[PDB]
Amino acid sequence: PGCEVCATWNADQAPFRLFGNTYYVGMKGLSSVLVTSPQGHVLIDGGLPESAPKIIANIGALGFRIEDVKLILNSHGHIDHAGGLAELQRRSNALVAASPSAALDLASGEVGPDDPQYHALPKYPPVKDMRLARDGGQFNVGPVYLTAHATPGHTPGGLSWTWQSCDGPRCLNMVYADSINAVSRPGFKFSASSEYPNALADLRHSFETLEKLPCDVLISAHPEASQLWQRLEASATGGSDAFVDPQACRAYVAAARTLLDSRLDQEKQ
Ligand SMILES: [Zn+2]
Ligand SMILES: [Zn+2]
Ligand SMILES: [Zn+2]
Ligand SMILES: [Zn+2]
Repeated sequence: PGCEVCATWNADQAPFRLFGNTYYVGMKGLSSVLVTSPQGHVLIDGGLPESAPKIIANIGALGFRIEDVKLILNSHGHIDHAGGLAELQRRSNALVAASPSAALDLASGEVGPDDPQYHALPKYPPVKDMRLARDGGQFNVGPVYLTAHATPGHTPGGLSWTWQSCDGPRCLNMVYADSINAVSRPGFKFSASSEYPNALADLRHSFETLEKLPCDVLISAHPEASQLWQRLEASATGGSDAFVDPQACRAYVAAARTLLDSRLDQEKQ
């Protein structure tokens, strides 16, 4: 009874350092990112419910502990990013930060009628304790300071995150970009939803937001959308330079715009 899509998304990925105190601890098709400090760590996204043990194992393999995670951040409320959150919270006793809209999904373990994939995803374990992250909201664990950027469209509650990571004197701007791809259950119309009427305005404004972010190192919620595995392969002999590309967020938005244009053409004809 295996789901080939979930199986592919959740496939093992050996964890690795991206830049400075920023590490990848996710899976082949779903990102999770660890940002460390001696005062504890920040963890971004939780994958599917069955991703949580893999993320935890990956944190350990790097030489860190889930017990030292003091803040967990969410991108959006779909099961493939929020499903593992309840377990990660239990194992770390960390608070989870999410947008007001995503937090509604997390609290019930299922999305509402305004989600493009409402009625088309399984329920997942509800997240017990949360903090709301609004646009421009700043969060910290010791010296690592994260800023939330509202980037809805793929869901009404989409959030992207920025912070800086340093490898001594050189600092780079890190970006965890939420999904901004216009995909849905069949029959949903981004151009004509009565439950999510702001979908197009959201996507356009998110495109604007993401494309002008300071952006040295990009990790997308679905890693292949930022070519992470090509970049990782390059890093074997290339080093951290392989992950650095100041044009990455602009290219990410350009690709999403292209997808949206095609999608709107399909909805109209
Ligand atoms: Zn599935
Ligand atoms: Zn999603
Ligand atoms: Zn996803
Ligand atoms: Zn339905």
